[PDB]
Amino acid sequence: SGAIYVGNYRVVNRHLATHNDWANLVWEDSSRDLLVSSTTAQGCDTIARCDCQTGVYYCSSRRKHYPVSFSKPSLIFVEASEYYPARYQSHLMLAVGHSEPGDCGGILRCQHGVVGIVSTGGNGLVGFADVRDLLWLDE
Ligand SMILES: CSc1ccccc1CC(=O)N1CCC[C@H](C(N)=O)C1
Ligand SMILES: [Zn+2]
Repeated sequence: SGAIYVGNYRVVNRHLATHNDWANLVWEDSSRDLLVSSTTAQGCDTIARCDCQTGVYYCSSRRKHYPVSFSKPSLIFVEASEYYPARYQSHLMLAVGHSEPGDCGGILRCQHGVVGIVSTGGNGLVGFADVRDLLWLDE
């Protein structure tokens, strides 16, 4: 679990979106595992606008933040699950690090701000859905 709050927006994993998120939908993309919904309050998270490949992520399954080197956003094959069939997920960044299913939503941050959220994992790897290209989150 975990979301990003920026202005009148709530950014969550699409596979964890609530009824409220769907009834207040702004944008969703299954291929990126993202869903953005509207909020009545003003979000204060800053989105990074950069091409950093190092940062820190929050891991709920260890209650700890971990420093990571992560790849550039790209199409990565993700195995079938209760939420999606086996497919390529786009805008995905991989790092070597611990993750478990309940970890989805934890924020990845660099010195410039919020980079993306935990979305995949398996075998000592963690995958982050990038949000830096979503320039409309600030306007
Ligand atoms: C942190 S997720 C994790 C971690 C360790 C092991 C297994 C997982 C589950 C995982 O990778 N997925 C299930 C939820 C939907 C994800 C997707 N974006 O398609 C894929
Ligand atoms: Zn950065």
